[PDB]
Amino acid sequence: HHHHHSRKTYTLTDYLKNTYRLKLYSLRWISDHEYLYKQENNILVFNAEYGNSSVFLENSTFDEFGHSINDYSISPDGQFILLEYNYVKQWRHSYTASYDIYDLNKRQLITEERIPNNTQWVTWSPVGHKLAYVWNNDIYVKIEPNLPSYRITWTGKEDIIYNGITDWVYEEEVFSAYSALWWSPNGTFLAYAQFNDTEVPLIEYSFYSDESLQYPKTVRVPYPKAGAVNPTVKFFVVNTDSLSSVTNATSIQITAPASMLIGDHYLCDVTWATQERISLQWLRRIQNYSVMDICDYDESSGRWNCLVARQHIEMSTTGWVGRFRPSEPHFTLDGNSFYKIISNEEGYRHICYFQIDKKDCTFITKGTWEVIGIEALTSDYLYYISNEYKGMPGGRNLYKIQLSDYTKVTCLSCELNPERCQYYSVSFSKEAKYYQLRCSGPGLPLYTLHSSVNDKGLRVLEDNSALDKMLQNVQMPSKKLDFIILNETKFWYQMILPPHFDKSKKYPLLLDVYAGPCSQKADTVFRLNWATYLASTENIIVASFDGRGSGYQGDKIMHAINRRLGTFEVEDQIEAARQFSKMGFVDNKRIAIWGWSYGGYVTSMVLGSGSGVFKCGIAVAPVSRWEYYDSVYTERYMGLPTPEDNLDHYRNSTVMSRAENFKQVEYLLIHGTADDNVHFQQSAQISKALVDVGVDFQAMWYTDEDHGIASSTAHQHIYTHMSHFIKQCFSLP
Amino acid sequence: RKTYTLTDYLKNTYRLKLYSLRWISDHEYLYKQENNILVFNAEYGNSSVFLENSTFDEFGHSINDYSISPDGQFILLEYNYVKQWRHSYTASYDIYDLNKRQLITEERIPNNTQWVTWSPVGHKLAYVWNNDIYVKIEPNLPSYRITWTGKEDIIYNGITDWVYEEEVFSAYSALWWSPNGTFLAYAQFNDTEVPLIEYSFYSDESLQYPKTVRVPYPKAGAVNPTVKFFVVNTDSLSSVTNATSIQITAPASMLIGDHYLCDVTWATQERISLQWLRRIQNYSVMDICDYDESSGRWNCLVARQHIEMSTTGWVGRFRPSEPHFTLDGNSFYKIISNEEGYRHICYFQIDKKDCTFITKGTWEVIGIEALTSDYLYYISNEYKGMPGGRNLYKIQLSDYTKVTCLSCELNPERCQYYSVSFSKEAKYYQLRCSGPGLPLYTLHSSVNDKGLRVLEDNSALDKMLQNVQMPSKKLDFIILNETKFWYQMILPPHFDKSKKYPLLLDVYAGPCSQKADTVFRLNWATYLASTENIIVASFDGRGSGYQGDKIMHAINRRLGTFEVEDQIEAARQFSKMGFVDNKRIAIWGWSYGGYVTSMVLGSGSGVFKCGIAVAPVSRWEYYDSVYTERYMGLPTPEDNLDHYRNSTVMSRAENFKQVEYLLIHGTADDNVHFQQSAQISKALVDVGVDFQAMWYTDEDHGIASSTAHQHIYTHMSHFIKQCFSLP
Ligand SMILES: *[C@@H]1O[C@H](CO)[C@@H](O[C@@H]2O[C@H](CO)[C@@H](O[C@H]3O[C@H](CO)[C@@H](O)[C@H](O)[C@@H]3O)[C@H](O)[C@H]2NC(C)=O)[C@H](O)[C@H]1NC(C)=O
Ligand SMILES: *[C@@H]1O[C@H](CO)[C@@H](O[C@@H]2O[C@H](CO)[C@@H](O)[C@H](O)[C@H]2NC(C)=O)[C@H](O)[C@H]1NC(C)=O
Ligand SMILES: *[C@@H]1O[C@H](CO)[C@@H](O[C@@H]2O[C@H](CO)[C@@H](O)[C@H](O)[C@H]2NC(C)=O)[C@H](O)[C@H]1NC(C)=O
Ligand SMILES: *[C@@H]1O[C@H](CO)[C@@H](O[C@@H]2O[C@H](CO)[C@@H](O)[C@H](O)[C@H]2NC(C)=O)[C@H](O)[C@H]1NC(C)=O
Ligand SMILES: *[C@@H]1O[C@H](CO)[C@@H](O[C@@H]2O[C@H](CO)[C@@H](O)[C@H](O)[C@H]2NC(C)=O)[C@H](O)[C@H]1NC(C)=O
Ligand SMILES: *[C@@H]1O[C@H](CO)[C@@H](O[C@@H]2O[C@H](CO)[C@@H](O)[C@H](O)[C@H]2NC(C)=O)[C@H](O)[C@H]1NC(C)=O
Ligand SMILES: *[C@@H]1O[C@H](CO)[C@@H](O)[C@H](O)[C@H]1NC(C)=O
Ligand SMILES: *[C@@H]1O[C@H](CO)[C@@H](O)[C@H](O)[C@H]1NC(C)=O
Ligand SMILES: *[C@@H]1O[C@H](CO)[C@@H](O)[C@H](O)[C@H]1NC(C)=O
Ligand SMILES: *[C@@H]1O[C@H](CO)[C@@H](O)[C@H](O)[C@H]1NC(C)=O
Ligand SMILES: *[C@@H]1O[C@H](CO)[C@@H](O)[C@H](O)[C@H]1NC(C)=O
Ligand SMILES: *[C@@H]1O[C@H](CO)[C@@H](O)[C@H](O)[C@H]1NC(C)=O
Ligand SMILES: *[C@@H]1O[C@H](CO)[C@@H](O)[C@H](O)[C@H]1NC(C)=O
Ligand SMILES: *[C@@H]1O[C@H](CO)[C@@H](O)[C@H](O)[C@H]1NC(C)=O
Ligand SMILES: *[C@@H]1O[C@H](CO)[C@@H](O)[C@H](O)[C@H]1NC(C)=O
Ligand SMILES: *[C@H]1O[C@H](CO)[C@@H](O)[C@H](O)[C@H]1NC(C)=O
Repeated sequence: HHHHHSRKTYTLTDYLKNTYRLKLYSLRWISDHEYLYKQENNILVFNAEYGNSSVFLENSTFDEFGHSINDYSISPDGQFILLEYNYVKQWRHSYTASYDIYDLNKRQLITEERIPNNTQWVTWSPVGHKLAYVWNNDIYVKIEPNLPSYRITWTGKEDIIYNGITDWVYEEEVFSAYSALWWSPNGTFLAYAQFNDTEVPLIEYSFYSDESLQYPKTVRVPYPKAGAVNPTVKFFVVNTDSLSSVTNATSIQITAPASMLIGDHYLCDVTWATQERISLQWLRRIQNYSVMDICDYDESSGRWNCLVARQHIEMSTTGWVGRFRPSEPHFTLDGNSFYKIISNEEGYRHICYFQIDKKDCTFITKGTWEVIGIEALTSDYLYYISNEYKGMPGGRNLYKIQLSDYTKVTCLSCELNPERCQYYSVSFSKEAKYYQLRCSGPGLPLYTLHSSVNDKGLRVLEDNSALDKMLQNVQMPSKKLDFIILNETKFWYQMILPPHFDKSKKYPLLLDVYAGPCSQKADTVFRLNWATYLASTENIIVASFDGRGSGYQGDKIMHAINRRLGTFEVEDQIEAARQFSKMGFVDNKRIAIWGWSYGGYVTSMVLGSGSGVFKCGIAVAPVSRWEYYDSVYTERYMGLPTPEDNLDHYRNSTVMSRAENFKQVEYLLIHGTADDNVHFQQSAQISKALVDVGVDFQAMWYTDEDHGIASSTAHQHIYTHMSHFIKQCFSLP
Repeated sequence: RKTYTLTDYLKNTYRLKLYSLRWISDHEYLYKQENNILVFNAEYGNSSVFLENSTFDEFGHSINDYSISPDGQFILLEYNYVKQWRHSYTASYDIYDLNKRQLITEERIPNNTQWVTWSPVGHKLAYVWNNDIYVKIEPNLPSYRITWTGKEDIIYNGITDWVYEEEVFSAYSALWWSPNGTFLAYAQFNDTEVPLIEYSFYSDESLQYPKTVRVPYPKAGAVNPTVKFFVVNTDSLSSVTNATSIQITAPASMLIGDHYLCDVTWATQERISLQWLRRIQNYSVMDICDYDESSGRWNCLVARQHIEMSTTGWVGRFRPSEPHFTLDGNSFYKIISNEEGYRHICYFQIDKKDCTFITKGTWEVIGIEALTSDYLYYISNEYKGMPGGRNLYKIQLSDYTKVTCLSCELNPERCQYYSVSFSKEAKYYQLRCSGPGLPLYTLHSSVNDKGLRVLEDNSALDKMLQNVQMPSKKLDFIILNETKFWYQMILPPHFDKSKKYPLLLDVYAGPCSQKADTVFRLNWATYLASTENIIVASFDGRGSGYQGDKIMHAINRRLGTFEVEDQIEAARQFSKMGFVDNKRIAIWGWSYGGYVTSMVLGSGSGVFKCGIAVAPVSRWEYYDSVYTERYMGLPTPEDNLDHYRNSTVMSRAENFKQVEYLLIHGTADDNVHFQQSAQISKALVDVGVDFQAMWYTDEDHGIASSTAHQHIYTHMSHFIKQCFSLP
């Protein structure tokens, strides 16, 4: 006799088995009018205008292929499709695979001059159907899918010389991509980077593999830890139109500016401006100085030249440059001008308009909020995402500013669905005629299509009504997004609150932390995660807090932990917990903390602080000492680990030094043994330190799991194990 | 009213006193008073300071050990000790003239020397350095380089590689001086095609990049090291020509395939015996090699070969036994399994195939301890048919039925486990009693076996112990299939059989193991019984040793079967004894014990609530070849692959859903690779089994660093207490 009251909760199995699924609407714009989508495994083509669709590629076309197809890529001219199979993951972005090209107008596979197995990367030219691929660390180009390839580079060498692909650090920390190949807009030129890792030390770890392997494998990866020798980089442009079968290809080198060549530096951004103009952004090893070169092709020479009067410098006196790297430029059509996000005089990131020949740029946006990204640029309008709306740093809306009058700024998403939608991202059609808006919260995700001419909504792509239907009688948690004031500054936090939240009660509280530089953990995003289960089923409040060092709020907050990681950011989580208890609905005896990666570091630093505030905590794949982490990320915030730079603080910010304070708390340390990112080493040293001072704690290694501990079975195992640990700690049955 | 606490165990509050002596002659031995080296006369009981602490104050290094040349004229001082594996280590050495009471500063033994030993007489010195053998005729003269093939991880001269060290010789050294020091026999090991186990060593926090340790280690069925044997005349060395080592080749019976050198024993000045063992360890051969005066060569008559083989298993307990030669070397005694499968002493004449057994019975000779012209002294478990007792016997060589027990009656209530150490010519012997009472060390004269005196009686420990509620020890047997199987129980103080106690089964259970005995111990179990009121039991089932081949060989080729089943059945019996809480039965073990613990927990028996496995083997293909193949044969379709694949803990993953499991393993375990637990953990994760875990960074198989040792026992205590609802 329940009278239809919601009696279900969001349980651990619901999360682990994905009972409640967020529907997505993932599309690929092929033109300015149409996009590809997946229905019941067939590749449909939709017409943005009307919404009429037809089948582009039936789900039976390749059922005789003989292998499982991981992904596909359609040539920009829509004449061929690249089929990806034998996918074998490497790091976060990299992987190898086999490829076959299917000709769409002959409905036939191409059996001649096939792309080799173990190919590291493949990319179509942006127009037409030329192919560039990397194999054995060398670059190859196919002008037509059925013709022999032209070998561009001959120096490729496993673990030493990389042409067209990155090494570990560049992939993970510099580019966020494996690809180091950049086609000119019309395909004439193929720009690439070459990395030399000759003297970069190798991290080595065991890989146990299937139980069949009698002897474990030692994995060895070139990986510069803080202060170690970094890979070097060279940049080249090759004219693909002048490739020859009788002569080797001529790659034209573009050298980094003299102000970079004086020392260690990085190539940090490549952006084509026009068919014959390419911009390159370089960053010094001490990451407070970057130079943007703008280089033009010379018809006579066949060379590329960068004019000093076109160099733009971007520096910082308070920290590093950019959120994680200097922003990318968005060039106007003629390539004589560009827009880009930079910190203004007050430390807020806003869009600056540069003329190619001029040092002084002018700001088209301003205010105490920040521009997240530039999404599209037309002749009349620039579209961007910002967190200006209602001054909520954790909110995201799409705006459009008239290039001819900066006072004319329109918000396109703010008011579409104000109660349901406050976190937007966008996907523009090939020439911005249309755009898809994706709102991730705080209500159920909603995907809509729009024409930009007069920004009316065309239709609802995905509204997650099915999920909405399932959730009706489930006691879901709510989210509170608000701020507290420390030293006259707003600091935002979020709390996942148990259903039927009652201020009169004292809830156990879990602090879910990340808190690295430019992080944001308090936002308007709707999530179905572990926190969802903890709040809904176990009545635990899960809070996150963005303190000093956090992003999207100006350099004053973000740069506060410069050269001093493991200080304010750690101190702030503690102060947040104190604040949370003073609110009156938190049980002081049951406050815990957990985090992954930087978050595991903070968790561990917090637990080893002697603050007495936290009963227990969980660190997953934590950094433990900055010298063990990679050079480009670490040194960005910590400078060099030398007596003449910042060695003292490197040594003062390790978790191992706080070992003794762990006697006051219950600690669960978790790490995957094949973590190529934060090495198991880091946790191995935390554990040895705890053992050395006689502190008891809980541990779990994950055989062959990497930084994401994302294998289906491992993912379920870790959240199960962490759930027991938290329940135990909080005396929950 | 205090109990024996975890801290007591961890901090060694109550220490067992020892009386470690080393004989120097037939009537004197050395002893170390905390601080001091004394010389004792065996006859009178009187000492004088032999080496005063202060002799080396000005040294400037910290001394690990010392070694007196047999003639008594020099003392080797060992320092800068750096442990390698179980027995192997590196160290620096200095030689001090005793009569001139000064350091030798000339032609010093190098730093990083791998092994050094004095000749059995005089003061010649042999050492191994950088995998090469060197000889020093006199402490202060250049050393002669015997071998030139030494090469790290590849060629080992005079020292063993990983597997020979751990599993064959139980020693780092592969050097054997003839009785009067004339000859230096040595083995050479070639590991060229032996695969390497690689694992990470994290080192001090200061190391930025972990180091990868790489060790030549043959896992089951892999390529093995090869071995060569050599003998060098140290009396005809030169300072001008290189020494010439005479090779003794293995017998043709061994040369037809993979084989091992398993025993080297000098019989006389010019006769050496070598035992060889086929890779399939059920066939071994003893060659007896004589020096040929006119040829400079060593010849082994095919007619003097002695074969020892087994039809039911491997040969020997862990390896063929060592022979004990009569003074003339034309005859010898060695322990072999008789026709009923019981290990007894057999008397061989060098020239004849058939030997005669001088002992017999349903009990076993543990070891031959000494032999004189008139008697053979040996240790056995004959006393009262108790396999876990040990007593010293002496057999009259002119009449084998004339057998005197020398220790059975010294103190029957307190002493039932003896070991012995005879003086250089058996004039005297020290008796070491290890239980069931407090260890008792006594000295005796072998002429009439009279007790000269009590060397250490542990009276101090006995007084301290009066204060603490100590647990007791019950040693008994149960009957399974008309056969006796022994078990022990450490029972809590004031034990009351009308009460239901939690029980922890402490298991090892490897082949020839013995966990039920009369030895007195102060260990983790003591604490659990005394403070936590937990019964900790151990059981010796099929596969266990010292009770004959029918029991020991029952697991031949079938590891992970009967020995596992018998631990479960034993637990079932214990619960039927009435004083066990059957909802609180746990099991734990280390190494082979971790394997059995895991196989038991993965058995679905439903008998055990929880368990702890420490450094367990998880699948036999991961373990070393010598130990593994000895019991399992080869992992190939034509041999025993099926059972190798059938006996893994990983295969029993799903059943772990019924128990609480704690898995612990040191990451620098060179013996049972961390790999073994990494595969267990992955298998449990794959079937969605939750369990507890703990890795120990940089710890090896003993997890024996002071802090790690304390930390593991503390962690395990919490787990068992949680499991048994003990706050
Ligand atoms: C340790 O064992 C090693 C391999 O079992 C052994 O190496 C082998 O040595 C021979 C002679 O130096 C090398 O080769 C020669 O003759 C054979 C014909 O039987 C040819 O195949 C070779 O080309 C060459 O002419 C082998 O190459 C070598 N095997 C290897 C290195 O794997 C060592 O000599 C042994 N060490 C000692 C001290 O005995
Ligand atoms: C990769 O980088 C290394 C330097 O880190 C280059 O090695 C130098 O090459 C020159 C010319 O042969 C040698 O004389 C030097 O000894 C090398 N330095 C070393 C090995 O440290 C190497 O040439 C580079 N390769 C490429 C293709 O750029
Ligand atoms: C793509 O861009 C290129 C560069 O702007 C265009 O072409 C000329 O570039 C080629 C390079 O091989 C030179 O050989 C020609 O000489 C260039 N121009 C002159 C005046 O000589 C090319 O036409 C563009 N393609 C498309 C389809 O627009
Ligand atoms: C063994 O090692 C020691 C220590 O390295 C050797 O001696 C040192 O040599 C340096 C000069 O190279 C001196 O400045 C040190 O003072 C020496 N240490 C000491 C304690 O004196 C020693 O000579 C080595 N060789 C042998 C055979 O032991
Ligand atoms: C004693 O034996 C060694 C090793 O066989 C001799 O030395 C090597 O001989 C080669 C030439 O055949 C030299 O190039 C090496 O430098 C020598 N050293 C080593 C460490 O192998 C040594 O000369 C021998 N000589 C005699 C004459 O018996
Ligand atoms: C030594 O052990 C081996 C293997 O356990 C015994 O051999 C047999 O092995 C051969 C070769 O692999 C097989 O073809 C036979 O089928 C096995 N069975 C039998 C009954 O022999 C060998 O007999 C043992 N030697 C001794 C002396 O017992
Ligand atoms: C949508 O209708 C137009 C009108 O003819 C047609 O050209 C187009 O092919 C249709 N869409 C698809 C996806 O085929
Ligand atoms: C790649 O591998 C497959 C199967 O291994 C083989 O049949 C094929 O011919 C190889 N080469 C290419 C280019 O796919
Ligand atoms: C291209 O370059 C490679 C290496 O530099 C060389 O071996 C090859 O001969 C060249 N090919 C031609 C056709 O010159
Ligand atoms: C870059 O950082 C270094 C070290 O903090 C400093 O010496 C230098 O002045 C910085 N550059 C700028 C422009 O602040
Ligand atoms: C100082 O101000 C910052 C914010 O600007 C605030 O987080 C902090 O708590 C104040 N406290 C300290 C401890 O310096
Ligand atoms: C900790 O910081 C102080 C300066 O506040 C520095 O002197 C000390 O050396 C640092 N710790 C380490 C381990 O260097
Ligand atoms: C031992 O005692 C005897 C007394 O008979 C004495 O002659 C001998 O030298 C003593 N020496 C030592 C070192 O005890
Ligand atoms: C040691 O034995 C050998 C027998 O060949 C002999 O030549 C040597 O001299 C012996 N020791 C002596 C006689 O002291
Ligand atoms: C019979 O064999 C042994 C003793 O010989 C015994 O331990 C075992 O439990 C009995 N039965 C079975 C089926 O193993
Ligand atoms: C495991 O053993 C059984 C028989 O005991 C056998 O049938 C099975 O095939 C064995 N393992 C393998 C890998 O074949």
